[PDB]
This record gives sequence, C-alpha cells and structure tokens, in this order.
Amino acid sequence: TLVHVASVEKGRSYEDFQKVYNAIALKLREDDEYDNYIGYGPVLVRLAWHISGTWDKHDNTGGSYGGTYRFKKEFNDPSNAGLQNGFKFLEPIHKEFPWISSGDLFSLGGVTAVQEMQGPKIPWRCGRVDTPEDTTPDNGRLPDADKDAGYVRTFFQRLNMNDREVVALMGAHALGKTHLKNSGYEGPGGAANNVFTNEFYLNLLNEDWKLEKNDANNEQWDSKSGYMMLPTDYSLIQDPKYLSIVKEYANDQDKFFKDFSKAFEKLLEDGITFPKDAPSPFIFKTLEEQGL
Ligand code: HEM
Ligand SMILES: CC1N[C@@H](C)O[C@@H]1C
Repeated sequence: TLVHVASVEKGRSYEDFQKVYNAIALKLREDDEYDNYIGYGPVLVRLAWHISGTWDKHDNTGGSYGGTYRFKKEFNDPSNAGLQNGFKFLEPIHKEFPWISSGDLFSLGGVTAVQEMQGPKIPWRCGRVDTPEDTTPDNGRLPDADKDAGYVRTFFQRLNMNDREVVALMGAHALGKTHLKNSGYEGPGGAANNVFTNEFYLNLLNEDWKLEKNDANNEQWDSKSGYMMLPTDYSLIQDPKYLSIVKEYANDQDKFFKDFSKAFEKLLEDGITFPKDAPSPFIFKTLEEQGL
C-alpha cells in the first residue's frame, strides 16, 4: 500500500524554482575547485540518483519524495559515502531558499548539474514533501558494483527501468570519478569528466580494457589510457542486448541525450503521484541562456 501525492510548496511558481536552479548553477561555477577541479556537478547527479534509487515499486517505499536522505540512517548508508559533499554543497542553498522541500532540492541539484554540464534538458516537477524519520528506507537498496549483466537487469527491475533505460542512465558514469576511500574503486571513466557527453559508450567500445585487482582488492576494468570501468559498467558490453544499445548511444549523441532525459526524470519521479491539475513539468533555462 502507499501513496505519495505531489503537493506544490505554497505560493510557489516556475520563477521561484528558476531562482533555486540559478543559485545551484552559480555555486557550481563558483566552487570550481572541489575534487581536483572536477567541481560539484558529478556528485550532485549521483546524490539525485541515490536519493531516488531506494525506491521499490512493489510497496512504494523509498524514492525521492520524502527527502529521507537528511536522516542519519540513509545519510550514513555505506552506498552513500562521498555524498556528504553534495549535501554540504546544497546546505547554503537550502538556507537561501528554505521554503523548498528536501526531496525537491536534491533532485533539482541533479537536474541543474546535468544541464549546466552541457547535458540534455531534463523537465522537473516540484511537489515532493518531507516525511518523518521512520519513513527512511533501510540500507542495501542501491546496487553493488561487483556483479554482472544479470544482476544489473534484476536490480533496475525494482525501479521499473528496462534495458534501454538502464543503459541510458549508466552513461552518467561519463561524469566524475570513483574514489578508493568512498567505494573501494579508483580512477576516472574518460577525458571530459565534467561535461555531459556520450563518452562512456565510446570508451566502453574503443579503449583497450584489462581486468585488474585494485588497491582495495576489488576487481575493475582498466585501460592503457588510465580510464576505468566497474564490472557493472563493463557488463553493458558483455551482454548482447545491452551491447547493441551501447553502440547505438556511441553513434547517436542526440539519441542518448533524449533517452537519458526521459529516464532521468522517470528516475526522480518514481513513487510520486501527480494530481491531474499539478503544474506541468518545468524546463529551466541554464545560466548561459539567461546570459548570467
Ligand atoms: C549498477 C548501477 C550503478 C553502480 C554499481 C554505481 C556505482 C558507482 C560507484 C561505486 C561510484 C563511485 C563512488 C565513489 O567512489 O565516489 C559511482 C559514481 C558515480 N555514479 Fe554510479 N553507479 C550506478 C548507476 C548510476 C546511475 C544510474 C547514475 C545516474 C544516472 C550514476 C551516477 C554516478 C555519478 C555522476 C558518479 C561520480 C560521482 C563523483 O565523481 O563523485 N550511477 N557509481
Ligand atoms: C562509476 C564510474 N564508472 C566510470 C566510467 O566513471 C564513473 C565515476
């Protein structure tokens, strides 16, 4: 059982959310130093994902709606190690705009990072509502990295994501890096790692990969170029259905952009029931299109 109705923060409209977007964008541009000049984009995208990937379609627990990331249990999920940097980034934003709900902020963080790293436009809907600490999902709902194509397919079923949606979402691994201290994995995925492109499929197909044990004793695929791939990233080219989708995004950047946009909003809106007269989704202007 369990229904979560989108309630619009009172009196709020498009241009209020545009200003929250603009603050995020502005600080993305300003704290350009973090994670050796990668900046905060990647970790905000991942935050926006980890707050949504707790969802379970079966009983409708977890997901982005309740902002339950603010509570110690989920905050200290070992799957979330590193994500405290994104939370702290969003901290002065929440103080400047305390009317916005936690859910809405975390997911807007991701949308803003993507668009500002030159990725697709992702429509976004407000309306998530903080729920209480006892609504916080337990740890272990987010996927393991050490597993195969079969594990991946099964995992994302619980998020109601198909082959195509999964391959699309995964191309976000073009962004940022694994960090040994955070996940037991080390290295970037490509050369353009704070620009949102389809470089993750290009690298899967084009680099020369070798399975190795890393310094945390974990297996990961490394290339002569110094890029890496998680066994789970790598399964996308071992499975015949996934491979064929990898080659399609490798050859069609527009296509990748559109499917990633669809599946990213679907990820962030899983679990949430929008009333028939909720506002339409907002497509925010980037700093650049506002000349800001
Ligand atoms: C089986 C599926 C997935 C696995 C196992 C996985 C696992 C990981 C791991 C272990 C890291 C490195 C954490 C660290 O050491 O800092 C990472 C980074 C990241 N993930 Fe995923 N991920 C998955 C799917 C996704 C999806 C669906 C998205 C978004 C659409 C995403 C977005 C990101 C981003 C942007 C980073 C880099 C963040 C940074 O540089 O700090 N991942 N992922
Ligand atoms: C988890 C990731 N895989 C590589 C491709 O870069 C991402 C950070």
